[PDB]
Amino acid sequence: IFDLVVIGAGSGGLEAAWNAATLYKKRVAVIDVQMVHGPPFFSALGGTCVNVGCVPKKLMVTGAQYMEHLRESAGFGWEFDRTTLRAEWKNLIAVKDEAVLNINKSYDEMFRDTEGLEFFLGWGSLESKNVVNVRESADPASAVKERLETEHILLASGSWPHMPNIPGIEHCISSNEAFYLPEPPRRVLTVGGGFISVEFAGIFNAYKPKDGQVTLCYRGEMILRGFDHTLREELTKQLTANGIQILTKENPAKVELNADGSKSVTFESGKKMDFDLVMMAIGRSPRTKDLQLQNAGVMIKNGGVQVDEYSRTNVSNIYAIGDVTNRVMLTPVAINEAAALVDTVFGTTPRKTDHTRVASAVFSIPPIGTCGLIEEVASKRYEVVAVYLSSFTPLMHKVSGSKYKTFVAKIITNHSDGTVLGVHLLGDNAPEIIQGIGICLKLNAKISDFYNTIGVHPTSAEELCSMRTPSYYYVKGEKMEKP
Amino acid sequence: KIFDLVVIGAGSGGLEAAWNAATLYKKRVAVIDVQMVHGPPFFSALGGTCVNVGCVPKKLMVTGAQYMEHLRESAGFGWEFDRTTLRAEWKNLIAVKDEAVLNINKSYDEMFRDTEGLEFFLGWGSLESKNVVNVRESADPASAVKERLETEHILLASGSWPHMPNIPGIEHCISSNEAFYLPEPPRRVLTVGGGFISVEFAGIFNAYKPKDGQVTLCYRGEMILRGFDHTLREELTKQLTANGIQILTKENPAKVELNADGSKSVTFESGKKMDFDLVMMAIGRSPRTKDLQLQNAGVMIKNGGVQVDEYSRTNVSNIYAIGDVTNRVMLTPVAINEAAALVDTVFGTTPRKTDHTRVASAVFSIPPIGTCGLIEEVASKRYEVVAVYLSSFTPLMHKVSGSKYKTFVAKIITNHSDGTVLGVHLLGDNAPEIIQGIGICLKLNAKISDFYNTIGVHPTSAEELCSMRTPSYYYVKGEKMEKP
Ligand SMILES: Cc1cc2nc3c(=O)[nH]c(=O)nc-3n(C[C@H](O)[C@H](O)[C@H](O)COP(=O)(O)OP(=O)(O)OC[C@H]3O[C@@H](n4cnc5c(N)ncnc54)[C@H](O)[C@@H]3O)c2cc1C
Ligand SMILES: Cc1cc2nc3c(=O)[nH]c(=O)nc-3n(C[C@H](O)[C@H](O)[C@H](O)COP(=O)(O)OP(=O)(O)OC[C@H]3O[C@@H](n4cnc5c(N)ncnc54)[C@H](O)[C@@H]3O)c2cc1C
Ligand SMILES: *CCN(CCCl)CCC[C@H](C)/N=c1/c2ccc(Cl)cc2[nH]c2ccc(OC)cc12
Ligand SMILES: *CCN(CCCl)CCC[C@H](C)/N=c1/c2ccc(Cl)cc2[nH]c2ccc(OC)cc12
Ligand SMILES: *CCN(CC*)CCC[C@H](C)/N=c1\c2ccc(Cl)cc2[nH]c2ccc(OC)cc12
Ligand SMILES: *CCN(CC*)CCC[C@H](C)/N=c1\c2ccc(Cl)cc2[nH]c2ccc(OC)cc12
Repeated sequence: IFDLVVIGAGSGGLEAAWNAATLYKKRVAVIDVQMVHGPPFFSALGGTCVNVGCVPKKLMVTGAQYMEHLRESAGFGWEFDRTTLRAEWKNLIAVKDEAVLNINKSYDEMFRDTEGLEFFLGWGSLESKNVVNVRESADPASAVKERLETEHILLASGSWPHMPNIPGIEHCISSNEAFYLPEPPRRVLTVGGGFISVEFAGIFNAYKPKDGQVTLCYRGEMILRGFDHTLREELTKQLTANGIQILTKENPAKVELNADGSKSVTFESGKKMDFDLVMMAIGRSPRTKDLQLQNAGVMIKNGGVQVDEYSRTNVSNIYAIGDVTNRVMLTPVAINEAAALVDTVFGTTPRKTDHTRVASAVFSIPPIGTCGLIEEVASKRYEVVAVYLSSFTPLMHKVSGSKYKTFVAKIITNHSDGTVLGVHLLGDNAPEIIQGIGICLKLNAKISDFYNTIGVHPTSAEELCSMRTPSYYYVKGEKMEKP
Repeated sequence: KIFDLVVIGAGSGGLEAAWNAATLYKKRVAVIDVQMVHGPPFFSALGGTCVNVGCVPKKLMVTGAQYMEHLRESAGFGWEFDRTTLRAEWKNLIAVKDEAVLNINKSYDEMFRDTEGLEFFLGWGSLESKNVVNVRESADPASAVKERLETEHILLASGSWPHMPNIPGIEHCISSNEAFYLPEPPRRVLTVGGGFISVEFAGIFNAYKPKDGQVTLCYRGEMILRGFDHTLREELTKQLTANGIQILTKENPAKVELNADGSKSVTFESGKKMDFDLVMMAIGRSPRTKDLQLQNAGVMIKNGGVQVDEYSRTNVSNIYAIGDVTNRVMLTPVAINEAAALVDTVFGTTPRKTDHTRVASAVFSIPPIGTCGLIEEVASKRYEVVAVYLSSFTPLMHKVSGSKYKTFVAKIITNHSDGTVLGVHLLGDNAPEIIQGIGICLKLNAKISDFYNTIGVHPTSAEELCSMRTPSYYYVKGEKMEKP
């Protein structure tokens, strides 16, 4: 009774549905647990990107950024009664919710006006390799409310925050709750070295009350593992200078709820500290358990649904795309996988996604933009690697008072042929700059293609077109220099 | 010939050429300029237009003008303060602008000291013969020689200057030069010109204008920004308008009179009459050739500028010309490039020229514009089949910031026959930054599919560029077609 059934109406899911019903005229059934955003399930029609990810965080970071402009405006002749300055977390949340709602709504209207596309509210799971059930709850015992029969099934259940098993985790929240806080914490602790943690620390630091304080902790050596070491270093000094406290090598042992309502946190090191909020952002895991995978023999690899380059599971006719497959957890990748999938299944040509050289950003303050390999991986796959590095304080920061705001541009190449392996930036507008550069690496651009390009002046980006001599090299993993 | 090279002008092209000749080629270089530090009376100095009355100062100033937007839009995200206490101190802006510029002028001087084979000469430069350059105390060829320089090669890099039209009253008007030194922001100002200088300054004035100030922009043609994509010209016009700037198209000043209160009365050919406290003319720049005494060497002048060939050579051996003076592409980076190419061509093993095609550039208007390649109108005349891909949207933040008129426009033009990208034009915040990597793309002969097969960075405005798959319309032998 259905060609395709997607479990999850997220970015991948919707993309796969839409495409199937429009370019292939297939009867598509789509399942999600909520129509509009917010608790109790947080996610809804639209997925993480829409309800508790990309969209709302960008609105908030944009909000958090105003603290910089309002401070920096002074250096260019802008005055006002700074003592009357206050941030209304409630407004932020209020507008955030309207915006999200309008999108949940817009999505609903979509199913209406689209033929062959039907939406089904409830939890979905596999009965058999061709039977998908919509129940009223995550409990496989709860009441079936629909029994869908189909030839093809696509899994797109996304991921979910991972809460560690430490005593008192019940006193902490994940990123989900954070988008609904009724008031901004005075003292907040964000746990995690990753983007989510970093981004939120930026947000909380801006809308924090009078003697508020944001503390970020990580179990490792320095934040943002997996990113260029120069950015991790620079980002830490900048976040620090903005008044954010970063604890490295610290890992929460237990959280206890004091009488005033505060939370006492005890770190394995023995340190004790109080906080009004404890946000855990240590990881996201594919949401597989509730799918009853066993009822069809679909394999699971590292918590996620195993697939092959074509997004196919081990059971013909059962495909998986997105966060659920644990490859690259970025919205655009999901959307891209879905389209490739759909073509490969109901079209004339099989097509897969290129998970390499994907540009991405971190919306911290200041932000980061990146594409390709970090040196440390590069020197392991190539014998001769050249590193081009640039660091400078943009003019505007010279005059805005934010002298600590250094812009960092780093280019990494395979010295044998000039090919560009990775470009990493730190500084205002980075996310925006990295995009075309993403196209550059798909075109196998080489360093000379950059420096032979005429710069746009004056801009930060033009730095990328003026790096001609490497600062250092890696010869079979060893660091060398030119005498 | 006590000098290998003599550069007249210490701007972007000249400095780059000087530096490269003395450092990579160990040549004795002489460089001349009329002032060491910015400001009146000559405005330009060591550093050139980019440093003293161009790129640098205009970016600082536009940067300042943007705060008006952020200050207004902050309200949308929960930022409150006593808006009635809000004021702009033009004098502060000018104060920090001067310190920044001064520091660079100083950094430049120091460079001449620490660099061997590089010598700086203060004064007006001119040719005596094809191998003799004179430094005089004034622009007048009669003034006192203060130095006689013999050399084997001469580089002309005098740049351009504002062009004041010969209309009655021009003496009551000013140019972009004086604008950087205004002691007070005009209450009613009129900027004359449709170009970038006029548009960029309109936004500056509009942000630091007093209480019931008013900025008026007039252009004699149909719509601002001639030479740029029609969609951007239209959009930009609505957006400037919605911010309180008044734009008069099809108006052409006839005369300016100085009233007794000190205001300036402006009479347009059309007969209209309006009063202003400031009249800024920004109708163009001309290569500075007259004071060089080109005749003493036979160097040819084409359209107001020094004639040169692809290798930047004049008609007289050993006399080269790079930069604004040659009237090709008046951008800082183009000048810098021509100089390096020139220097390699003359004192190096290999001849090299600059590619004046596909050069990215921007207009620091509010919002700004970023562009690269051909505009449809020119495309449809060189190619039989042209596809125009067009996107328009109000970014998320502008939905919530209260600036709903700030639409983002992305436009991609291609040669439909093979998919090659001919031009990319953007309008919206951060466009200038977005266009750069895009400039690299067209140097690599990218094609529309290379864009859309790229995974986007989300969420950002730039990502739109990677998601335009179907053309909105085409140009078939200049006619506009569409798919039924
Ligand atoms: C705080 C945060 C910020 C982020 N910011 C960015 C960013 O700036 N840029 C970026 O590229 N990425 C960002 N991401 C990641 C990006 O959102 C994800 O990579 C992407 O949404 C994954 O999409 P998906 O379709 O695979 O999953 P989803 O959008 O996660 O969709 C999964 C859907 O499945 C539903 N579902 C679950 N199981 C069932 C079931 N059994 N029955 C019915 N429905 C079910 C869920 O309710 C959900 O709606 C962010 C993520 C987070 C958490
Ligand atoms: C208001 C404004 C804004 C601009 N903004 C930008 C921008 O944002 N981006 C961009 O790319 N471009 C911009 N430009 C243009 C850019 O500044 C020029 O294209 C570039 O400076 C030209 O460099 P040049 O070396 O050829 O000229 P210059 O820097 O103009 O050098 C000419 C020098 O020669 C000296 N000179 C003149 N004749 C003599 C003589 N006879 N003897 C001795 N010395 C002499 C002068 O004093 C001057 O310092 C802008 C221009 C203006 C006017
Ligand atoms: C997470 C934010 N979105 C990205 C740009 Cl819309 C959602 C992506 C999912 C998928 C691409 N959805 C859409 C939608 C969904 C719903 C409506 Cl009402 C309109 C949409 N328009 C889209 C336009 C272009 C897309 O390609 C990236 C995707 C769209
Ligand atoms: C107009 C703004 N500048 C561009 C980047 Cl510095 C001036 C460009 C002119 C020429 C390229 N000059 C320089 C200088 C000049 C003086 C000093 Cl003290 C340092 C410079 N450093 C440069 C570094 C890199 C350049 O390549 C674009 C140019 C430089
Ligand atoms: C009433 C009709 N609309 C709702 C208001 C339906 C929404 C249609 C838009 C066009 N949706 C999508 C897309 C449009 C255009 C392109 Cl090129 C791609 C595209 N992809 C998706 C993918 C998923 C999806 O689900 C919401 C919608 C669209
Ligand atoms: C005391 C030594 N310095 C002054 C403080 C001299 C300035 C040297 C810098 C490096 N100047 C220039 C350049 C540096 C590096 C590169 Cl790769 C290029 C380069 N080009 C130019 C061109 C012109 C110029 O004149 C000011 C300087 C530099």
